[PDB]
Amino acid sequence: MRRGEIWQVDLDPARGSEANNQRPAVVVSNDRANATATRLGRGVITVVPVTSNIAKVYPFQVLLSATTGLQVDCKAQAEQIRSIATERLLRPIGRVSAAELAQLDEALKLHLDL
Amino acid sequence: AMMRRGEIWQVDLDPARGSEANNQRPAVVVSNDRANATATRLGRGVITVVPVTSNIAKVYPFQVLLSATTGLQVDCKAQAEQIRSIATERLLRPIGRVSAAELAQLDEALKLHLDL
RNA sequence: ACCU
Repeated sequence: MRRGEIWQVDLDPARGSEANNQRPAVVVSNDRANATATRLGRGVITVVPVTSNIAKVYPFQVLLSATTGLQVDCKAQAEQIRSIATERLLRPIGRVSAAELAQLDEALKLHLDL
Repeated sequence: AMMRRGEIWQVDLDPARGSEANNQRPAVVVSNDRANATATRLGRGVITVVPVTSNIAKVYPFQVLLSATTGLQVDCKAQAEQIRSIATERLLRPIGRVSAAELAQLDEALKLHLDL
């Protein structure tokens, strides 16, 4: 997996307002860590869960447009950031645009006070 | 009980799969204090933490050595690569607080891990 | 999904 790619991930079981079920997520961990996790068969990668509920788009969230990829308009929730074992990766879906990824970088900086 | 950035809490990470950090262990709050304040006020929602381990054999650039001289009983390292948002109900107990210097390091460790 |  690579940073910017959209993957179907298994987030269950989730507690409280943690994003649940099997849903798309954007890889945001750097590619050196991603490359290290793949071949070794261990380690974690970091992803940003995605939701179809787009009634509100907070500044720490990024609107993703449906393309081949996501079938409906969605928003990436940087506040839902989560490091997961690679075995949670189910399906490759596609990748966000460079514009969407650049926005996600800013959303992550904002959320993590970086 | 307000959780603040830089503070250390006993968090419940179970159940975990694969190489995911597990069990009930210390973690450093790294989400901004606006989100944090909102989370306590509403009694729900997610805040973001960085898990901590006592296995300090090697400290990677995306990891930060935390001195016991923290609330932590022994020397530990914060694993920015294990960062995850958690529901407030996973917050069990406040433990302590990292120094301003250690937190700055953690910010740098977060930037490196997340390519920011 | 829900909450922000």
